[PDB]
Amino acid sequence: SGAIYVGNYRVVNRHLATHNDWANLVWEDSSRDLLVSSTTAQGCDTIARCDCQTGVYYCSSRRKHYPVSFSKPSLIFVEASEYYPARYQSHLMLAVGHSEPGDCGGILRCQHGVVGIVSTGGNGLVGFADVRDLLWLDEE
Ligand SMILES: O=C(NCCc1cocn1)N1CCc2ccccc21
Ligand SMILES: [Zn+2]
Repeated sequence: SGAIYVGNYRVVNRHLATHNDWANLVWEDSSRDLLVSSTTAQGCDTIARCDCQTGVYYCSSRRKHYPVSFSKPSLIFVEASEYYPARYQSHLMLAVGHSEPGDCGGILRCQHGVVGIVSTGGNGLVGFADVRDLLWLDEE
């Protein structure tokens, strides 16, 4: 589990969104596994605006933050899980890093701020959903 809290937005994995998220929906995209809902309180996270390929992510199944090298956001075939059929997921970045289902939502960050959240993984893979192209998270 986990979310990004930037401005009056909450960014979560679409497959983990709650009824309150769907009832206060700003934007969602199944191909990216992302959903954004509105919040009453302002958040403290800042979004990175960059092309970094190194950063650190939080792994809840190890209670640890790990430094990783990750690929640029791309369209990658991901295997069936409880939440999506084997399909192509867009804006996804891969790294070698330990992963399990309850980790979705952990933040990946670089020197500039939050880069994305954990979404896919398996066999020493972990795939993040990028948010650096969503410039509107910084305003309104
Ligand atoms: O179950 C999921 N993610 C579900 C969301 C998803 C995105 O694309 C398809 N399903 N993951 C995330 C971490 C992990 C480690 C080992 C095995 C699976 C998984
Ligand atoms: Zn960066």
